Amino acid sequence: DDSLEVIARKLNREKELALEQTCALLDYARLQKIIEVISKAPFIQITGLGGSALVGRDLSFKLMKIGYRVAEADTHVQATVSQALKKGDVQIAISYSGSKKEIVLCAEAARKQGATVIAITSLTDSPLRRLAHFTLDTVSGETEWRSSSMSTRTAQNSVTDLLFVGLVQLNDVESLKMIQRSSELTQRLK
Amino acid sequence: DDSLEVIARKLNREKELALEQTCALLDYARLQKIIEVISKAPFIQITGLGGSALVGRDLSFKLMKIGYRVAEADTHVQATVSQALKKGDVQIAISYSGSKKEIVLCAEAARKQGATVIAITSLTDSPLRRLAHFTLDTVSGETEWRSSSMSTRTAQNSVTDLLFVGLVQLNDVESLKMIQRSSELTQRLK
Amino acid sequence: DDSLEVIARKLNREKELALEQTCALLDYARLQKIIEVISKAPFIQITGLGGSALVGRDLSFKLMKIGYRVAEADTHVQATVSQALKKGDVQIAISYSGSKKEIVLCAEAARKQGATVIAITSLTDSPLRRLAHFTLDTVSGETEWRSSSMSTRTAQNSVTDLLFVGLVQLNDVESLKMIQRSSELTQRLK
Amino acid sequence: DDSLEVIARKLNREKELALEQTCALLDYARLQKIIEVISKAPFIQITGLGGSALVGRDLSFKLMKIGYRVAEADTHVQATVSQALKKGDVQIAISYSGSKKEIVLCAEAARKQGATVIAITSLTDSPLRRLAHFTLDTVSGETEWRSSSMSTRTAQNSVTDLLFVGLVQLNDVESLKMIQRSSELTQRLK
Ligand SMILES: CC(=O)N[C@@H]1[C@@H](O)[C@H](O)[C@@H](COP(=O)(O)O)O[C@H]1O
Ligand SMILES: CC(=O)N[C@@H]1[C@@H](O)[C@H](O)[C@@H](COP(=O)(O)O)O[C@H]1O
Ligand SMILES: CC(=O)N[C@@H]1[C@@H](O)[C@H](O)[C@@H](COP(=O)(O)O)O[C@H]1O
Ligand SMILES: CC(=O)N[C@@H]1[C@@H](O)[C@H](O)[C@@H](COP(=O)(O)O)O[C@H]1O
Repeated sequence: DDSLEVIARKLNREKELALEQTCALLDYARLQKIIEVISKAPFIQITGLGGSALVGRDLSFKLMKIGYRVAEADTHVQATVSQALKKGDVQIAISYSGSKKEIVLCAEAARKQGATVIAITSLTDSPLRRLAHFTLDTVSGETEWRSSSMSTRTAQNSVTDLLFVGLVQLNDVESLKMIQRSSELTQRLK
Repeated sequence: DDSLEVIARKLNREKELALEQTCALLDYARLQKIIEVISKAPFIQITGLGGSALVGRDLSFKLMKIGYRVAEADTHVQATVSQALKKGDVQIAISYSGSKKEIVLCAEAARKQGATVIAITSLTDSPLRRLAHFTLDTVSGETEWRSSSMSTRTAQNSVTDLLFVGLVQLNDVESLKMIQRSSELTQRLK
Repeated sequence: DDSLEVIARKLNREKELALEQTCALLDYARLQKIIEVISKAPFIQITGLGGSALVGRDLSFKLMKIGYRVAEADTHVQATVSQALKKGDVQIAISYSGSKKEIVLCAEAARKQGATVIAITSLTDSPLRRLAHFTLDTVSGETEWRSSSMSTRTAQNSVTDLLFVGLVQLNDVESLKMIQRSSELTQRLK
Repeated sequence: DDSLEVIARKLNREKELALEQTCALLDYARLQKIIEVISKAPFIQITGLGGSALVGRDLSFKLMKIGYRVAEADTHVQATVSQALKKGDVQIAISYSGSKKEIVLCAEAARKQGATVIAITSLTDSPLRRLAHFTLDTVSGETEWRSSSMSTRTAQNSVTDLLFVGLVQLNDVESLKMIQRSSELTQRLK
């Protein structure tokens, strides 16, 4: 039986397991240090391709709203941003495989300029994991072929979402003020 | 206690409940009809803003890969696409509130041209729900303020992901061929 | 003297010469045939990177408004679209160098699927020019280093703009109706 | 006669006149002050919709390459960035009409936060011109209906291109270093 109800139930379980297996790997002490490193960044570049780029943009929209300076989709433009990073800036490199040439190149360029590279990647030995100062692991679990990318994205978002909440915690008043101003402005477009 | 471990556990539960409550509302017979309507569309426009736009782009990348003609982010460009739709085309309008003026306007324009409007929206009585030919419900559950948008996105993706798998089912051989050709091409960029 | 007034005068002359030298190469009989090929395309993909991608998006917004089905920035997504093109579809490949691996790969994939490839590229012997069924030449002229990309873009837009006007000519009534509907809709967002 | 050769000749003249009439309005002393204000900005947001957004992105890619921190297309995201600007940051608001509600709202929000607003807009009395600290004028000239948007874009790019060259002048060594690093990186993707 391959009914839509069976598919929905199986996919929700696949996503639950990706959330569980990804969370199980977290080093929470080290995650807090990563959050503080991001909070001090004068500029943050989030890199990625495909679904990983969308995960990165989803985080970027929230970071922008709460006041971070965040760099877009074009891989060659991304390379130009990476070479312009400076000491204290942060690159968040989102790549499940950790082996996309464009993302590896941007991580190499950012590190060479003295920026801090934080990789969000699968639990595998990749060029990106070898370049990053810190790596946060994303595990999709054993997925069915039709839903591999969706469960991967679920795992990736579980990490970026936690980064966002941790950043809100460090600057709660300003975050609340900026959320309120943002809501007031967009409500004027109704 | 507001430790990162507590936050992660609570957020994963919030997401599990959003998946559960969204799936519980599905009419699976009607979902199959919606999937078949999409499968016959000569052109599909996916509309949305903010996080809903990212959910839509995530679905769009997968639909493009398996051969669908899919329309981008600019709300005024979206309006120009909506007025150019024709009978048989489909608009998938993704808006949790269902009350963003730009999205409502695009749905009105698409319907006027004879296109089919499928809304993906919260369980509320909105202008978008009143304009759509079919509505699929997305329920975030009762969320904490720091994670409301993330659990909403989880619920939205649960619906779009099911649409994707249902579309693969209807054209499995061609979908597999296109996935293979796509993988071969992108591997050449390694 | 490197005053802003001198810079502005020199840049305007550089752009005038790029328009002139690009127009001088046009084969107008062959351009009309290219326009008719585009007008018959059930689906059009416009590929490019960097500034060439922006030139392509500028054309795409206008084509969408007048009713064409047009495919975005992600180079790996572009590859997935190219492999899904069919006989009768058109790829407009915009690349000044004609040697960006991603664009060459997409042109190869489109041609393999039977689609028609129209290259918009510099007057040089490139892999893209060798793959295209038709090539339209864009000449920047001899540019100063600070403005090379701007004069290149001016030349590229001179070709795409002519394609747009030629397409309006072939379907003038429908184009006017769609422009009016588009204007009416966007004015409602004022 | 409405041949493609006649169209091309007329469009090139229309563009030449837009460059001429836009340049004729420049106050070069005030332009130099605007360039210096931009050069000191810790963060620059470029706003716009439609073709104006593409003009802004074209400038943004160049500014990013030479080291500026630059904010994207979503109008509601743009609003969230505008409310997060600070004293010393710059908003470059590109809108020919100067009356798009989204752009006016972002300019109001940026000014309220103490940021400097530079408008690039038509020679008309608009809400945006009334909000901006500095306005640079873009004149399309008297255009034919089929090419109004293209000549407008030509005029807009003439202003942004001059801003870019002026910024290169103020930091020539660093600009050259960053151009070289950028070229070396992207050549590795060949
Ligand atoms: C046809 C294909 O496989 N496209 C893939 C796409 O699915 C994938 O999301 C993207 C990014 O991958 P990553 O997370 O860096 O490992 O890389 C593209 O190449
Ligand atoms: C500052 C704010 O509230 N921005 C919101 C953004 O969070 C939200 O994702 C976007 C779309 O909303 P919808 O799903 O259509 O109800 O609408 C914007 O206005
Ligand atoms: C640092 C650099 O050179 N970036 C370039 C960018 O300027 C250029 O617009 C883009 C596309 O080039 P093309 O028109 O295909 O020859 O390719 C990037 O690599
Ligand atoms: C159907 C239509 O008119 N779309 C327009 C588009 O052509 C235009 O580029 C965009 C921005 O205008 P602006 O430069 O701010 O005056 O505003 C949209 O509404």
